[PDB]
Amino acid sequence: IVGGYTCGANTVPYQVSLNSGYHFCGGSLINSQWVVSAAHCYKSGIQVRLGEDNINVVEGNEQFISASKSIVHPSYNSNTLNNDIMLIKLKSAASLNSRVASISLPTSCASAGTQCLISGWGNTKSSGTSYPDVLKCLKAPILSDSSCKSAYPGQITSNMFCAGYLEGGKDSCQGDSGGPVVCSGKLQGIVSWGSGCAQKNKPGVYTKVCNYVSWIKQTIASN
Ligand SMILES: [Ca+2]
Ligand SMILES: [Mg+2]
Repeated sequence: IVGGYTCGANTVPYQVSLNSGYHFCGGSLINSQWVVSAAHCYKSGIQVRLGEDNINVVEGNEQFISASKSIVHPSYNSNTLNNDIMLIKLKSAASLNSRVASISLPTSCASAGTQCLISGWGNTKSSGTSYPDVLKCLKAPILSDSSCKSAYPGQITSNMFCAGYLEGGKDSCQGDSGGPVVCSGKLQGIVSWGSGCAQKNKPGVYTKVCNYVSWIKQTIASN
């Protein structure tokens, strides 16, 4: 996350870190047995780490549970990143408490202008590499589809929305992929892609979760 702030330990209780010997993506807990992340974060051998703040220090509120199965969207396209969403089932149900909580799925899509909270352990430099150990947060508004499409001509589908600052300076970055974009108490986006990080006129692009609620509900109830 570039131009963000330190969230504070466990203030984003639904934030998950996907680990395959090291943190490689973020995710969101939707209920005790399931996590949603980005399909491009797919890997075999994932351990889900809940209740984290510093990912290099066991501070006492973590739960490390292995994934029993992963389901990438039936229409995910790795070339355009369209339908960039995946579901991960935990081998054991997590114990929800103050530090580990699930996030609600949206009943409707959010409007441009709505402020959201984006979080993750990704790079914090637009030009450079600095990986933080504690969770960083960023408040950013959803941008109009028109400013999103002018930034990325012929690359935005109805399953994506842009959030950020066209002036640049604040944005999600690598290591933040798969993490949450929460607006008004609902999970509305998933950190998907962008052009560099925090560049001018290059906002981040997010998977638009409101278009996948029936698929999520159906899939988790049948697995
Ligand atoms: Ca830790
Ligand atoms: Mg993240």
